[PDB]
Amino acid sequence: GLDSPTGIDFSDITANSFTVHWIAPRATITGYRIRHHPEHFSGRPREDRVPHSRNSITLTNLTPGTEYVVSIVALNGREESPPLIGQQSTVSDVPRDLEVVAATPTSLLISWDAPAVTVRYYRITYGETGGNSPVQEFTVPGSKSTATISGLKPGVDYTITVYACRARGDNPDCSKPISINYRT
Ligand SMILES: [Ca+2]
Repeated sequence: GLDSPTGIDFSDITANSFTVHWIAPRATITGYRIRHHPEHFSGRPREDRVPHSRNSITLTNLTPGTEYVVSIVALNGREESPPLIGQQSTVSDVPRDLEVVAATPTSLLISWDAPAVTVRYYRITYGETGGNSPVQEFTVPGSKSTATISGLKPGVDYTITVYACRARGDNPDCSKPISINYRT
């Protein structure tokens, strides 16, 4: 059988990419086949054919906060090696630890922790839990991870959600949201 590559390693990890490295087998090879998929995904992995002279690839268009399974197979014409497998997560872009830090009868001060990415702005939404009531939205600058919500009703359950939004492409790229409930 054809010996596998060895020494899988990862570098330059971001929310949407990372670089994968490996060491060629002590064998004749004609190329590599690299596959990657989010863990537990039941469908087809993404695939790249890499030249035999190469020992790394940067994988892009990845989803934040996700562990990927990466498989590298050496090829020698018809033959394939068993795969060299590694698991690496991308950085999460989702805020953490959303909480109400203070309350008055009609206002809530909320606070959270920034994700480890460059946030352009946060979007805050809030509405009465279970109300036919309008959901309301506003933003805060990405440099600040607190907000004050005003104009609320006392004695009412509210759902409050925060998104971290980055501004890189055709649309802002906003994280999955984090939510809490709080009764004024
Ligand atoms: Ca896992």
